Amino acid sequence: MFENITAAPAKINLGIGVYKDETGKTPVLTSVKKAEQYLLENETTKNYLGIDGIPEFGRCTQELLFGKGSALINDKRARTAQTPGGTGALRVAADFLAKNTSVKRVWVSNPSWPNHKSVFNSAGLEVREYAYYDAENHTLDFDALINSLNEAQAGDVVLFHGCCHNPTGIDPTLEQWQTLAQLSVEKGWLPLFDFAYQGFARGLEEDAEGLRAFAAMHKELIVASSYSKNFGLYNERVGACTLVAADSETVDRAFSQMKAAIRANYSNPPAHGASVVATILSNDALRAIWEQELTDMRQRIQRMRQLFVNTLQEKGANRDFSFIIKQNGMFSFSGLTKEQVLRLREEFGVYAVASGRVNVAGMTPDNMAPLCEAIVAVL
Amino acid sequence: MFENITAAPAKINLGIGVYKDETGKTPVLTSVKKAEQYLLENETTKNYLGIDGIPEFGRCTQELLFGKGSALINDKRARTAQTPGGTGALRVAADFLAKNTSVKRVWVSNPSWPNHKSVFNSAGLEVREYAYYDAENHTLDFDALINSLNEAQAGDVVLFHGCCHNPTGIDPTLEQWQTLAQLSVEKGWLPLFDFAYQGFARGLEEDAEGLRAFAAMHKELIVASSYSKNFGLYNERVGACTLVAADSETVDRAFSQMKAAIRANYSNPPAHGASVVATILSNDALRAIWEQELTDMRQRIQRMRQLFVNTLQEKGANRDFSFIIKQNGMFSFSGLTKEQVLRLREEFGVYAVASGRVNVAGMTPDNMAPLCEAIVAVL
Ligand SMILES: Cc1ncc(COP(=O)(O)O)c(CNc2csc(C(=O)O)c2)c1O
Ligand SMILES: Cc1ncc(COP(=O)(O)O)c(CNc2csc(C(=O)O)c2)c1O
Repeated sequence: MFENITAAPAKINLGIGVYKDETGKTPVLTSVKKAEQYLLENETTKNYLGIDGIPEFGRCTQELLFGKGSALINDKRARTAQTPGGTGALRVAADFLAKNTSVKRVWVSNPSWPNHKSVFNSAGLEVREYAYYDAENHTLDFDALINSLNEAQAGDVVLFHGCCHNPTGIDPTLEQWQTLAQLSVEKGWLPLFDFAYQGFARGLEEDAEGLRAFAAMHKELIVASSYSKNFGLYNERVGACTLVAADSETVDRAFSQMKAAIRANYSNPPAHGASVVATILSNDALRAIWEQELTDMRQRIQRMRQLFVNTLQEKGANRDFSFIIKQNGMFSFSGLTKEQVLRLREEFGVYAVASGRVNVAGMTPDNMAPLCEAIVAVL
Repeated sequence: MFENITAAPAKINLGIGVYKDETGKTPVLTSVKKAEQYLLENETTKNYLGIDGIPEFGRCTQELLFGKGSALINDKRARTAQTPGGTGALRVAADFLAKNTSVKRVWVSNPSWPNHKSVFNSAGLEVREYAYYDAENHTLDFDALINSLNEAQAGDVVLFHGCCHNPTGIDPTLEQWQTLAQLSVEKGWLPLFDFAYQGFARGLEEDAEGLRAFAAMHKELIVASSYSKNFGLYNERVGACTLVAADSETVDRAFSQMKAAIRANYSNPPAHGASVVATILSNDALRAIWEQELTDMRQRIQRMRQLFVNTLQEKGANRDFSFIIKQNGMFSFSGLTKEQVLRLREEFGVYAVASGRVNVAGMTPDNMAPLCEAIVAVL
């Protein structure tokens, strides 16, 4: 059966995918440790969660996404399933859409996270790309984006990164999100928000502005969110798939099929990480400690963005890198070519992805001068 | 998009799906609590696991399945991916097979766990049923099983419950497993073992006899195993998908595509529960405490089987229920009809599934007399 299977395709780490602190560690957040000790002391069973996971986790997720007092929440228009990470939320969404709707195609930005194509194709959905990145101004090529998406038909899904676009760190402005929201309603797209970095651009509420501008205009949308980065809970697989429909009767009926797609995949979701999140978000004291830890991560990344720009200038780059200051989250394109990236790895032991994307959170005050010296050497 | 979606289809609890102790609780195992405290004290990161999860978890899983010193292990013929439960292992297997092989059909016993059909159909695989249960002798209808499976073509998958068949509690004898192993090689079936109850029939090693008789005869097989019940880790989603091929080069190449199927589903697996299992299995002291807790569960179930038979006789059933003593694991068919089960629920508040399957682990010395009185009333 297996004998002819084809194999699947495939000093400083800026090619890393997680946050690192100033010491180069990815420690467990203190709010998380305190929550884990509470769970150790208080859990009395590991009995299965429901298919959609812990109710409090869903409520706290919808409040983070839509805002407390949102009409979507008051009108009971949203249902949330706790999932194994943001990736599990995207796959549950894809399997739900493939089996229960006429969707055939999902539009993803060029560039995006490479796993988007794999997830949607796994569910039998085609992936099409829309333009996104203006590499001369290192900005959002909004006109190209809109022009690309005019090829999208009514009933196609359009995927939007909610904030901290991966890999570019370039997000729509609020006004651009409002223009996209209007266009999406006019063209009949189903928005799918991928929200893996809430809190890493400007703040929890600010980072949800774009999603909330869409939610104000749409009857229907799906959000695949992740707590991997903003709780430092990567390996516990903590995410959510939130389905929104015009009204409670419709969302409840549609969500029953989302639960069927979960049941046929992994049955019900892993409790530990989500219970940590629910414990933190629903407790005033733990939530305050966590919100500050997230602010500390967001601010450290901003300090590294500024220190990277300043240091490249001090090391004689003689090139404008100011675009780095304005970009959001852990990732940016450095503007280096694939061969410069290869040179950086081979000659200097500095590791980035071939696109030139770097994880700014991999930078520290200690490793900045050698990193920048290496980059200047390959310009 | 969603407005026309069709909804998905759907005193004493013997309809429960988990183990209960003599007090009717499903507590966290003590070995698990001790392991969780060790993890709280010692984890310094939640950084992502590899796609296939924790290496020690895979090694300890292969030793439980195949035996320490197995040729399959020595020859590096098996690769294990940690998965979100037994269900996640079955879905990873199904998606791997659908995308990478000629498999179109999986043969499942009639009866089985109802979620088997959902999982395989989700991956685009057809499910066919083979005969299994002789309801007059309350035994394995071996001749019917073999006759059914003669319709299976070379290259079809045949699913076997490794022990504690769900729902019947009726397992092949060793000699029957050896006959099936031989037949499977002759007919070109790919065996898929579903092993959710190792340790609940006779013992860890005894319960793997059938799988090991298959492994001795086959170049290729897949095992989807679960630690939900034997570690009481239901909601932490702890299972494994083990791929076996003729040799290391082949299994490694095939496993690369199994990892691709995981990456497109949930990316990488949840650490907490699997790390508990690896911590317990790789430590002599914790493993001894856990093995005794499992023996205690297995023995309590056997005591309930005996007490149920004896009590039905004392309460005047006047019918042979001795078959219950010989069946394995938490489940048995009581032999009650769907209407007797409905009567039991409505008139007596005793809850079983419509097939008449009961969870013997839901029985306690305290609830046995009323339960048996209720059953006698509906005969
Ligand atoms: C846009 C987007 N979508 C989905 C995901 C998946 O998140 P988790 O499944 O890890 O929660 C992520 C985060 N997953 C991820 C891990 S490393 C990485 C990278 O781009 O390096 C990405 C993301 O950035
Ligand atoms: C034969 C078989 N295959 C797969 C599974 C899935 O196990 P987990 O996904 O819960 O680990 C199980 C256990 N899942 C399960 C939970 S309740 C239940 C039942 O039949 O009541 C079954 C099983 O018995």
